[PDB]
Amino acid sequence: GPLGSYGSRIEREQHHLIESIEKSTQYMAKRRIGALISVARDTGMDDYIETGIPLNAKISSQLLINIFIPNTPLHDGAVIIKGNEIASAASYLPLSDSPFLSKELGTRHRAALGISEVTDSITIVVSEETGGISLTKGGELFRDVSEEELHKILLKELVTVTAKKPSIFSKWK
Ligand SMILES: CC(=O)Nc1nc(C)c(-c2csc(N)n2)s1
Ligand SMILES: [Cl-]
Ligand SMILES: [Cl-]
Ligand SMILES: [Cl-]
Ligand SMILES: [Cl-]
Ligand SMILES: [Cl-]
Ligand SMILES: [Cl-]
Ligand SMILES: [Cl-]
Ligand SMILES: [Cl-]
Ligand SMILES: [Cl-]
Repeated sequence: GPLGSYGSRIEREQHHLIESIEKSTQYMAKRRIGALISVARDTGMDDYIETGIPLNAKISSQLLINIFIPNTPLHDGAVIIKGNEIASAASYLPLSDSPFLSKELGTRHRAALGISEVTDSITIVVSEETGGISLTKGGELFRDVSEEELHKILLKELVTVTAKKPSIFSKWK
């Protein structure tokens, strides 16, 4: 239909971002494909975006999956989502030095914890070892969250708009 011809709607974008993370991480977890997706919020991720390959791409579960396929140019690092775009892939993030992080967790988890210690980003990790999905926020790790738990956290942290009249002009950034 005609809606979408002239712009996009922030709450549609936010729910689509959540759905894209949920579907891609489920797809990857079932197949034991590791992944690392960091969603920028109020704290900028711009410097870490610059360390990766720029994509500036529309968000989809399909593109997120294709990025993380092992042994490919884009898989070795973080995807960073900024606004309504996959900004970069194969980005560096700071590694946490915390001795509280379990030694059985790998670089993706330590990078997710590291970025969470210095930004307000929300970061999602898929373990290649177990398929467990984890999330970091504010220096804390939520390990092996269920699909229901992941859904509730993503809604609370990434949706900032309630049920209201749709408009391409809402909450401009
Ligand atoms: C200082 C430093 O190394 N930072 C890193 N960030 C990320 C996102 C990394 C990563 C994920 S998966 C892989 N092979 N490497 S390493
Ligand atoms: Cl429109
Ligand atoms: Cl839209
Ligand atoms: Cl898909
Ligand atoms: Cl498809
Ligand atoms: Cl580092
Ligand atoms: Cl892993
Ligand atoms: Cl297994
Ligand atoms: Cl589950
Ligand atoms: Cl309008």
